[PDB]
Formats: sequence, structure tokens, C-alpha cells
Amino acid sequence: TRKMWSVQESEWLKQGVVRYGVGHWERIRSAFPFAGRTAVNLKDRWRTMVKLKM
DNA sequence: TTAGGGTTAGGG
DNA sequence: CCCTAACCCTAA
Repeated sequence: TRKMWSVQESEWLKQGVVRYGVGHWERIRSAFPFAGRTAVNLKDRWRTMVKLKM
């Protein structure tokens, strides 16, 4: 069953993009305790986030 | 391993 | 429901 991204999970992705740049999905995943999220999930979530503008 | 188009299932 | 966010597919 798919799982909605929490606000904490979302905030981790913003700080990861700030600290390491966009496209560095596997580097951002190792910098935060992402449980059950792959680097592709992070890439998809970011595209989702820029559409909703977050 | 990531980018970008495509797929799907669950929540608004 | 059914739209869209969370998924998948794959070239390079």
C-alpha cells in the first residue's frame, strides 16, 4: 500500500536539495533517515513538490 | 544512477 | 468516483 509523504519527510527533501543540489537523490537519501523511500521516490516527490510549489 | 514520460491506486 | 500523487519503465 502506497504511503503519503509526511511533512517531515518533505522537509528532509528540501534541506537535502539545499545541502547537496538537485539531482543528487542517492546522496540526499543517505543524509536523512528515509524509511521506505528510494532515490527514485525522492526524485518523483520533488517533481510533485515543485508543481504544488513547496 | 538520474531524467522524463507513462502507470496506477487511494485519498480528497 | 476519479483525479492526482505515488508509483513504474528505461534510455543514456
